[PDB]
Amino acid sequence: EDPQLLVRVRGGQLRGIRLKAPGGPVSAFLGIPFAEPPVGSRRFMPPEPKRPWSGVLDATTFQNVCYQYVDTLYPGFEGTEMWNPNRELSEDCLYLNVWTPYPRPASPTPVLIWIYGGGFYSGAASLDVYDGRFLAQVEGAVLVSMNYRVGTFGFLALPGSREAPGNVGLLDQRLALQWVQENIAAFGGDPMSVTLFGESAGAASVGMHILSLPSRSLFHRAVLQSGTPNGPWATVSAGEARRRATLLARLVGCPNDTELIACLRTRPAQDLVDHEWHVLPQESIFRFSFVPVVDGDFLSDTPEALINTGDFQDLQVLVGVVKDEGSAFLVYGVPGFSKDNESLISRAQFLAGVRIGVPQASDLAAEAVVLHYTDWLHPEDPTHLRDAMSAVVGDHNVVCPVAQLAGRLAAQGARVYAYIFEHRASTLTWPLWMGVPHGYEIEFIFGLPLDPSLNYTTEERIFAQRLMKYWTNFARTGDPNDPRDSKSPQWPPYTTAAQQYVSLNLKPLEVRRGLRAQTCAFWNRFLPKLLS
Amino acid sequence: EGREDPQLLVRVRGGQLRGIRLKAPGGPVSAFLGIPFAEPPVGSRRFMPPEPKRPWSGVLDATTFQNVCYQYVDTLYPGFEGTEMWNPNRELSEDCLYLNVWTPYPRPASPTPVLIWIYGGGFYSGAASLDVYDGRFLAQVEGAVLVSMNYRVGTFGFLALPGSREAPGNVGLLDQRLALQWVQENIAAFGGDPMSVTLFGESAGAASVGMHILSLPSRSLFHRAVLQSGTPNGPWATVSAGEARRRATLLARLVGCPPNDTELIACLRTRPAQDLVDHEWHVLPQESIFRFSFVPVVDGDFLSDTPEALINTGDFQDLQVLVGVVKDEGSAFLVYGVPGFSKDNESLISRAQFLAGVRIGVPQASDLAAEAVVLHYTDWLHPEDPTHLRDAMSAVVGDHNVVCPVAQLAGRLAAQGARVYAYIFEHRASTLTWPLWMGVPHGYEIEFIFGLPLDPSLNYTTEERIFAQRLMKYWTNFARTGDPNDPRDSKSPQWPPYTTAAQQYVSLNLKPLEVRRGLRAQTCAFWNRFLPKLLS
Ligand SMILES: Nc1ccc2c(c1)c(-c1ccccc1)[n+](CCCCCCc1cn(CCNc3c4c(nc5ccccc35)CCCC4)nn1)c1cc(N)ccc21
Ligand SMILES: Nc1ccc2c(c1)c(-c1ccccc1)[n+](CCCCCCc1cn(CCNc3c4c(nc5ccccc35)CCCC4)nn1)c1cc(N)ccc21
Repeated sequence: EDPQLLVRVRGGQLRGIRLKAPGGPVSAFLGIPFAEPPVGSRRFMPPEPKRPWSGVLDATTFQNVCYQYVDTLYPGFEGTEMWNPNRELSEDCLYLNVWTPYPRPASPTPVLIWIYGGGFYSGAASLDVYDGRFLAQVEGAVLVSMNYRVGTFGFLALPGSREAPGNVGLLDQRLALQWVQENIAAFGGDPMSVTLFGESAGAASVGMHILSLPSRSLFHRAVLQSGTPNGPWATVSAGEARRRATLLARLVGCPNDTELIACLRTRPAQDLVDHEWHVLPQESIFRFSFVPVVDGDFLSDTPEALINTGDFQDLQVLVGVVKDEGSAFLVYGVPGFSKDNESLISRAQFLAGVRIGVPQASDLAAEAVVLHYTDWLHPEDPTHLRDAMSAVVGDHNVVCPVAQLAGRLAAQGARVYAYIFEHRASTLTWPLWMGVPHGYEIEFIFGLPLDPSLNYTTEERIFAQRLMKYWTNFARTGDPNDPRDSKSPQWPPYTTAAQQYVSLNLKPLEVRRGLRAQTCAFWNRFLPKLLS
Repeated sequence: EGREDPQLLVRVRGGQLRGIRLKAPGGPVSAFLGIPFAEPPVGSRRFMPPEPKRPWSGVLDATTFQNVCYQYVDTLYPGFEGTEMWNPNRELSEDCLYLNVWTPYPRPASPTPVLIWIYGGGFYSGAASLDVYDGRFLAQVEGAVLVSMNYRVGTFGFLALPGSREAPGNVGLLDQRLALQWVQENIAAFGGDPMSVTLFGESAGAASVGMHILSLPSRSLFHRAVLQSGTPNGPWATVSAGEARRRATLLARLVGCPPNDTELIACLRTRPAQDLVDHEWHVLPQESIFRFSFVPVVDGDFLSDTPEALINTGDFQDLQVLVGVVKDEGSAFLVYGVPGFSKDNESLISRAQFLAGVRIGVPQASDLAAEAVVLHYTDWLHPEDPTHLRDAMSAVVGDHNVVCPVAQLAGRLAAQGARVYAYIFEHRASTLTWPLWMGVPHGYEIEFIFGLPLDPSLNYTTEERIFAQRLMKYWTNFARTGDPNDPRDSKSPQWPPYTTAAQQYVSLNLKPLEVRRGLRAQTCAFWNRFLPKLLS
């Protein structure tokens, strides 16, 4: 019974487990409950704080994964399976994990809180790519990660009702945040230095905590990797949320809000998941059935509106994208694309993929996208049209929303650092043409190349150390730059004037200017006026 | 006769002519200047199609340039060489339908290819007697026979009340066609080969050449064509029948000829020439640049349909065309009514002035389309750089009016059977008096193609002299063979045809030919495939 593995938190006593990291032991406290299981009548409701417990709670394993759709596009394939649930599925899933140095840090350490992505319909804090181990052991960080409800469970909303007000998955997150504020001190963590970081839907989540006043006193810094609270996919309106909730209710046999939610609550979880794909208004990619809703409660107005008008002066933010944001979404319903062939495409296939990539586009709007993305020297080259189809999806959903977010925060007094991640993992099982797809920087930031038995190159081990240093340096100080190192070159702040960002690849830092500036101007400034 | 130089006495279908022996740097040339090719289009003939010149008696004197067709004399910058070199250099008169011929001295023993020049000036100005259109250098150095004609401009050439018999429109083009007929019948008397005639022209001259290509009765009058910085398609070279009727009618009112066509045209015919010129600007529907009041009309006769339609559905197999542009097509146009611009300062403008310019530069464009133009042309790293905005304003005008129509033209012609050669001219004359910011402006290749640098007394650099020799060879090789390349020469880089596949075109500057690919491809896709659909 190792005294280092015994913590007293507000709700009782905990037993963690000593884990092996390449360079030494870490303490891990996995599966800590932070909310009353949101089950039975509590489905679709705000989470409630976990009641105190007797004795000593076993916090040595990851707990169940929140109920969610399981991907079967390529059964057995590592490139998809690595994102699938690695624990039993259950509605009883509100548990968080904490990693700390062993021994318990002596003095107050910066806390990193991870919020996973998965399009608000999937994900878990227990996947191997979110292993806190290395950041704990190498960088001396306390690193926290929580589960939050996804799909219908987290985000089904009949806006303005009592029983399903929406945004509960975000509320789950906020509860984990309050838990950290209330308990982390006991692990050696520093509640006055909390850095949120997350990817894709996790980044939009972070974005939303930035944009929601009650969340603001629970953290000090934010990192948005490949996702934003603004943009076409991260939110729906109250009208549109009601529509889908109402259509789902119908689809599962449920005939007045109270009546509807009651009948929805009687339904086995898998019934809800069986019918969640079917509520989307159009054939599309990079659109998800149940996402945060603009309720006037959690989100007091649209993110677009909120980012345009907020005051961001005492706020530091790190944002960025991967080289090929859209490639991986193409194999999920764009005719012509597959991981098993080189996916070279006709022009007609391109116009079609654009209607699906930009579901809200009119004929003229779609024709503009097409005309903008065509290479007029090689206007019918199958390689370009493929790379362009990808680019359309990446730019429209991630890169240009990121550019806009970074723009507004800088303008309004936030301190912003931007990046583009351009290294393709050697261990990667997706085809070359996909490049560096959505999600594949995470293993590097988390430092998985430090585990020698994962067969990463020596170059990649070093790169991972550099990235761990940027993220944790940023957590300590709000500046990713190493405060005791020279030469560098330095990573400069993103500003609206200079628009400086850096590339994270195997080479040392290179400073560039303008994040797809011409193209984003099309997406952020033109198209809105067009489809109007 | 008796004591005259026997090389200068030539008979044509209308009678005897006496020419003049002129000194070119390298030797003498023969010139027959001011040959009448039409009945003077005065009095009751104003606005009417031209009638063939009636035979004269005796030996007509053809030693000097004749009158320049009635036109607006530029007064933007009085005394400034930059504008005055384009201004008329003979008396203004409605009696102006004359042409000029330069041939080697002595006239060549065997039939020589003929080059026919058609001046520009926005269809409202110009004269074949300007110093930069001097055929003596091409005549002496390349052994060419060169012809240039006056044709009516402004109201006199292009005022139309479409459907009427008294003012049918396009009569300026018909002047040009009549001179082409003249060349067919008469050019052999000078040693020219009527079976080998190449039209060339710049700006409106180019657009006119294009219209001869698209107008069937003109097709049997020439074999090859060169379009410099202008096209029949595009926003300025033609007007609908409706628009030309509105413009003729409005002008009539302005000069006190109120609204039946016959009565109106009759009253217009009583007006003094200068009152028509004093009022021709006032009929433009918007504040604008690169728009001219009386231009070719789409009449269902000379033009059987819009040039856009005719180039889309034309068969151009048996046709060779050389086409091209200068580096800075739009720059010179900015000083003619874009607030913020001038030749006497660096013309550094603001973002406000740019948006205002775009409205003027693209006058037919809705708010949404103007926004589109501005968004496309903004440099988003420096959306407020004065220098960049100035150069973008220039490019907006350049691309919309010349570069993208040329591209469009080269594209459609090549896809439909034409051998098309394409260029971009990048040399700024060392002698230019327009400010450096204007780059190589609209019109400033002409003096090189005509070989003015060979005149030692014109203060051109030695490099420029060589450059002009080169260009003269390209143009005449093209007249001679339909290929600008020299047969005997050997890389010495080749000029490849422009195709839809490769989109090849050469740079013309002091360095040897460099092949480039894509005549401003992305941006022109904007003007040619996007903007149309936004103004639907
Ligand atoms: N027959 C069905 C029934 C239900 C659903 C269906 C299909 C599909 C679907 C599968 C294949 C082709 C078309 C459609 N889908 C899939 C549509 C969702 C497509 C997004 C997949 C994706 C792709 N990426 C980028 C690549 N890397 C990742 C992943 C995955 N997750 C993550 C999470 C975080 C970061 C990265 C990452 C998951 C899958 C693959 C790659 N993220 N997410 C479902 C979705 C629902 N919301 C509801 C029900 C179902
Ligand atoms: N206050 C008045 C009264 C009447 C007219 C007015 C203004 C103008 C005008 C002058 C200054 C600023 C704005 C408007 N204008 C001028 C309108 C602008 C059109 C001329 C500008 C221009 C500019 N370029 C390019 C530069 N190189 C050339 C030129 C010119 N000619 C040629 C001919 C062929 C090739 C090149 C070339 C003539 C002028 C300067 C440069 N070509 N043409 C008139 C025109 C009419 N048809 C009738 C009346 C008047």
